[PDB]
Amino acid sequence: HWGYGKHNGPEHWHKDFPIAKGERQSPVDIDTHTAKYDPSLKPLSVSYDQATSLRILNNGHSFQVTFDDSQDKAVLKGGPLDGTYRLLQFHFHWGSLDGQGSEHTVDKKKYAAELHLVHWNTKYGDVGKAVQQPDGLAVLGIFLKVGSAKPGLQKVVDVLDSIKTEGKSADFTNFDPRGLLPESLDYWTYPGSLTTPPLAECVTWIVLKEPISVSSEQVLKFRKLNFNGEGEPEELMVDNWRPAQPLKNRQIKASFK
Ligand SMILES: NS(=O)(=O)c1ccc(NC(=O)NCCCCO)cc1
Ligand SMILES: NS(=O)(=O)c1ccc(NC(=O)NCCCCO)cc1
Ligand SMILES: [Zn+2]
Repeated sequence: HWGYGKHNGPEHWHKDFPIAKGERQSPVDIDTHTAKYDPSLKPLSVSYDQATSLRILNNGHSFQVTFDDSQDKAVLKGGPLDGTYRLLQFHFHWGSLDGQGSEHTVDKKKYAAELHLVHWNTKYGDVGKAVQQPDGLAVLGIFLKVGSAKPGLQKVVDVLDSIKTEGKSADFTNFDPRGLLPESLDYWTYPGSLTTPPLAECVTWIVLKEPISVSSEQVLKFRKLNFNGEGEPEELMVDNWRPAQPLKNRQIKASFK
């Protein structure tokens, strides 16, 4: 199966997922001088006060925190979006070194990691239907740079020892994802895709301008996870990011000047 190694990495994915070479693939480089300020873009509405986290899971390609998405408990609205999008999960992509790890880039700059808060459009009823629609998902992407610690990330970091290998999960209730946001909600937006197979072209991307800072100790804990399952040769879960894809016939819009 697909992964991030020499023999199963992003350059191989098209053989099983031919949309990898499609017209609206993600991630992309955000060229800040070519993005256009759109004054019609509304501020994002992030409503996470009632979020109910459930589990944290090592899925063999990242780790993810899952939420109860059976009601409008944690929703994203506004911005470029029509309608209400429910938070299903968040996960990260990160590097083996601090100068790489993000999926999106900004003027070709790579960040140490990137957080994806994944939401689905409630008009489609469930996430499986939503992935089949051009406006089915909204992913809020947040860059991580290495510097001061992020207090709201620490509860995640401290449980990673319990989900070291693929398939492991743990209870992860009462986690507040608002602790992962930066101060500003200024964003870029463009139509794109999932950045892992099946690479479905169903995502409105909303990428925040302001990165969050995490400490070296926090990102080191990401890098101690394993791609492999327990009892298999150990391969550290690092560099689980897809590189920037061709922008093709798309314009990136900015909510700010
Ligand atoms: N989805 S993908 O990136 O196009 C892909 C799928 C299967 C493979 N298969 C593979 O490498 N098989 C050899 C390993 C089997 C022994 O455990 C590689 C890449
Ligand atoms: N890295 S990313 O672009 O934020 C991303 C987000 C969701 C997913 N997949 C997802 O939500 N799947 C829901 C199950 C699909 C049902 O067939 C894959 C990649
Ligand atoms: Zn992702």
